[PDB]
Amino acid sequence: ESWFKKYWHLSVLVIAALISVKLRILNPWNSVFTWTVRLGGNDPWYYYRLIENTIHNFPHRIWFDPFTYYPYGSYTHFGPFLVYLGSIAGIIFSATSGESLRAVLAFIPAIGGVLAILPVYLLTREVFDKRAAVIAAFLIAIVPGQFLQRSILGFNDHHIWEAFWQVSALGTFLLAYNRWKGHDLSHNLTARQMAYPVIAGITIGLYVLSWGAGFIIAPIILAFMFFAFVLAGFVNADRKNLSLVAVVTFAVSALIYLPFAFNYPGFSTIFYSPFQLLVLLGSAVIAAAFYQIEKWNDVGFFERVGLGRKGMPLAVIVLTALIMGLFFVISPDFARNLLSVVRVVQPKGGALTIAEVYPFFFTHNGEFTLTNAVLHFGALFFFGMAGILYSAYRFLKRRSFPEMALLIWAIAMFIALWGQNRFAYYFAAVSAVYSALALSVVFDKLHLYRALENAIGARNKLSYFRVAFALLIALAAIYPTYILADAQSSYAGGPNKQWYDALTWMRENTPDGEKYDEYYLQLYPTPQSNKEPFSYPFETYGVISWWDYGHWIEAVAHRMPIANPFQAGIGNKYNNVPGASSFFTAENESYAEFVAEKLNVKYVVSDIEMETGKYYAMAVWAEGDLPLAEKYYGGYFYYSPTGTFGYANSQWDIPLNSIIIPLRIPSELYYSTMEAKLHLFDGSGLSHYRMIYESDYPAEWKSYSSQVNLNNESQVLQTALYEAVMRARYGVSPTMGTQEVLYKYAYTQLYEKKMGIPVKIAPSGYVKIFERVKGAVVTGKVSANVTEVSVNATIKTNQNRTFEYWQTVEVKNGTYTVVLPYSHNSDYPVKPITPYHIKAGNVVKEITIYESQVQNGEIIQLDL
Ligand SMILES: [Mn+2]
Repeated sequence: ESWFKKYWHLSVLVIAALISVKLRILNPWNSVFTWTVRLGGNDPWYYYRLIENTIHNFPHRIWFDPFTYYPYGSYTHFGPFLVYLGSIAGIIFSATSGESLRAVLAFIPAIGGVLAILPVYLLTREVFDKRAAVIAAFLIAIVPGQFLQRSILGFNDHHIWEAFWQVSALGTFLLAYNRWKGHDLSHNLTARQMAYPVIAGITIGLYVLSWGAGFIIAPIILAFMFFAFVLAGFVNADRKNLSLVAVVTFAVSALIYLPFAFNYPGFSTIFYSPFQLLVLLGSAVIAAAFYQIEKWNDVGFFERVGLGRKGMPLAVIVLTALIMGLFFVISPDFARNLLSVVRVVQPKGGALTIAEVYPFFFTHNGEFTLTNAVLHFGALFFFGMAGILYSAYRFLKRRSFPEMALLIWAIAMFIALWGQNRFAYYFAAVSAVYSALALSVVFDKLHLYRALENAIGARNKLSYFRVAFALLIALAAIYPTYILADAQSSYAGGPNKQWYDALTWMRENTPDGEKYDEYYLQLYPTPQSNKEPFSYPFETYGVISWWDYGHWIEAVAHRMPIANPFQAGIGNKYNNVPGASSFFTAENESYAEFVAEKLNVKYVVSDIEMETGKYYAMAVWAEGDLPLAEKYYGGYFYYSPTGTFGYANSQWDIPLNSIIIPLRIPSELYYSTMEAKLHLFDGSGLSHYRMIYESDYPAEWKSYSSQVNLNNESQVLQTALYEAVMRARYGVSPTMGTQEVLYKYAYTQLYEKKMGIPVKIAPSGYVKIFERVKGAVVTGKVSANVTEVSVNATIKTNQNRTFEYWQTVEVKNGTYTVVLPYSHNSDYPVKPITPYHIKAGNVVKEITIYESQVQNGEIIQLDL
């Protein structure tokens, strides 16, 4: 004494900050800074593109990226706030690219998470008191879920800054109301008390300057005033000052958003358009409108004209029935855009999956559960909700304004939370703030503060018995939350070493390698439209793969992806739009080529996820609906009571007591699709596609081969099945590596004909890359008569792995005509180690083609 006081309420913050640093920075550290600076997720990799570019052309940033969504290019909705900030931090730290720049950016979100303590404290202090604000500031440092996972080290996305500035906005706003509250003109603003509404304005503008839909904060604040007016006889507030701090706030923000408000041709809620500029500027006038109504109410306007107690309420109703009712006149657009947020146009979709849009509190299909709330908010959700239900009584009793506004804010975020899993990170602060209020009561009425006060060092009349329970309760709110958090912050996302190495390879092993690096940094102009292919300054080629890996390919390999994580370039079959879905799920080879030529596809990257688990999604996207995607899959594997290899065509034929395998064995159509031909058969039975790179074996299988030979099918089928069942005793599906072996195994024992493009039974590479090629046409007269010409060759990968390439042609008019993709003297690490041993009848030759024919499609003649 007196220390700790008033450093006690300051120490805990520092304690909380250090806990955040422990979670955000220390825990994932070894997973972020590994073989390279490993930015997690997909989104944060795009900023590594946007920052690196904006660094080169400071202080100007791009607003259209023709590098992705090949060959159309997609607009960038990623806000200028992080882009500039990430670039500002980039140049200051004297690092402008590569692993030197990623290392700097990795800290940006973590800092945001630790710094997120302040605005929560400020917000909580303004609607409640300083003792509850402390707890909220502490709980915010340990709240898990998306709010933690997207504030971790290396995950440089714009999500953490949404919540930060949002909470900053509400807090600073309510701060502005509180400092003005009561003080009439002209005490306010007068320089000193102008900072509060101005700062609030800066906060809001900053929010929208980081997230396009940030304008949604505007009606929320309008919603505050709305209920503040219509309940004038039920709730007390300085509506004069409320309106005055509102009109200033929106104006400043609009003034701040203005220089960034014309980066999109037309109105939009996502891209930086003058739409958002309208919402702020509008609400400012709407705010200023509330002023005159109140000042009119002062001199009893609604009392003179005979309206009574319900004068101003019904007045505002109409005045809000109008304005935001005449907005439907000119020009919507606008009205149709504001409605677009409200009118939640679900069900998806779909084509959705998706992963996010699935509602919180509703499993996946489709019961009710709180498991999502637990895994994302720990104990803070249940203390949070309970904290709200209490706050919804303090307002029914004391009827305070800022407590109501916090409730409204809490209501909205829950509504948004209820709709889709995507928006968990907006409810973290809600759960943190309201749990504090819950605990703050528990602490006060179960004494605790006495001791504390009378611990050091007074004398109060307390019960030590209550104090213990108050501590036991705090434990129940802090332990499982932190435990969850400590476990979720221990792993960092991002591409695996199979993907990074393979992409760094493509970076420095593909044509025009110097052109891209030069185009990767050029400040692109902003096209009025982008439905047309982009006019490229050189001979650009496109890389195709599932849209998940669009950002990785662009940021790491420095090439042009057909599809990006913006859900663009996916395409479909139900309308034949050339995309990734219509490509990998293509039935024949011609359809694949149809799409490929439509998009100037040159390289194709496939992985084991696309071969297995993610394939279903590609089918749904392509087909357009889940019932249509069912035909790609068939029956299940099973092992009877006797323990025997089993496959049942129907879900009926499954023996009783038989233990199944949680894995849907694909149908015949699947093996007759591009994704399987490419990955499962390693580019066999194909005319225009040759393999050029292979990642290492999928994780565990490399660890498997520490005591198992890979070519020995009997020694690989053993452990494959062995794992497949030992895991199947539990509810878990086998490893993706093992998922591949079974797909091979099923194919051979089932859908493979007498010899329909056969294959081996062995694990492959996690990531594979193929080059689209014309192919050396090989024609000539047969040995009349004969029916088929079967060409085969042994092919070695860059992992010492060796499969077999095949192709068989229909002989018509005595002249066969085969197209061969692989070449011999290529500088690609995947070269065939044997010549094409062709055969037509009992007569057989042996050709040896080179790239000058293969890539140029030179016709070579061969008779027999
Ligand atoms: Mn994101």
